Formats: sequence, C-alpha cells, structure tokens
Amino acid sequence: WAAGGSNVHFGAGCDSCGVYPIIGDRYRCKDCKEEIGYDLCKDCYETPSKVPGRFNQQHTPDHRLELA
Amino acid sequence: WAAGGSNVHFGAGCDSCGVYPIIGDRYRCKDCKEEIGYDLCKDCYETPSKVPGRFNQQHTPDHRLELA
Ligand SMILES: [Zn+2]
Ligand SMILES: [Zn+2]
Ligand SMILES: [Zn+2]
Ligand SMILES: [Zn+2]
Repeated sequence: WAAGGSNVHFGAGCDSCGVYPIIGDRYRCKDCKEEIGYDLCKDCYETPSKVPGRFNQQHTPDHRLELA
Repeated sequence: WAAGGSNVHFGAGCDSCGVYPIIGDRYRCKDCKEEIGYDLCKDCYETPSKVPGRFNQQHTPDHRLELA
C-alpha cells in the first residue's frame, strides 16, 4: 500500500527545494543511476533549475524525468 | 532523493501484515491499479499462510508481483 496515498510521497524528497514529503505530483529521474535516486516536485520540475543533486548525484540537464 | 531505498521503503507498507516502512525486500503488484498500490514484505510474500488481506476484489491470485 502506498504510504500517504497518491498526493503524498513519503518515500522521496525533492532534490531542489528539499520539501518532504513530496506533496502533489512527483517526478523521478530515470537517468541518474545513483542509489539515492533523483526526484523533484512539480514546482521544481516546472522551474528551470540547476541543482545537480542533494546527495552528491550527477544529474545533468539532459537527464529524463518521469512521474510516479 | 529517496529515503531508505535499500531494504527500507518509506513509500510503501505491507498489505498483509501492515508493517511500515517495509524493511527488507519489497514486492509490488504490477497488475493492481497504478494508483491503488499493492505491496508486500519478504515474509508475507514467501510464506504460504492465510491473512485477512491475502486477496481482495482488486488484488486477485492471477496478479503478478515483481521485486523492488
Ligand atoms: Zn538525473
Ligand atoms: Zn521542489
Ligand atoms: Zn494486485
Ligand atoms: Zn508483510
């Protein structure tokens, strides 16, 4: 069972703004293969933003992001 | 950034024993609704034993389960 439901993602936090839990939609990078994952909320997804990661990930603007 | 993410899944709980977070391996149903998730811990997946949540109108014995 998903924790928090479908509008609260207690299993990840935004790498750009640090929000936790991710409220709303969640976007997850499929290119960053580091174990920690790379995730962002919608606001940070929609905003042009250079955050390479919060846990020493290597996320480049060419990386692809999908929603869960 | 995913919390846990290795033997700790803060985005899911077992539908069989209600444990949360699922510590250890996590099995997720691929046939149940993408929205309404169905998850199990290792113990509940491997054990052949009735629990009151072992199958429902939504999650049915033909459903397939994958590892995370
Ligand atoms: Zn990335
Ligand atoms: Zn954000
Ligand atoms: Zn199912
Ligand atoms: Zn269980």
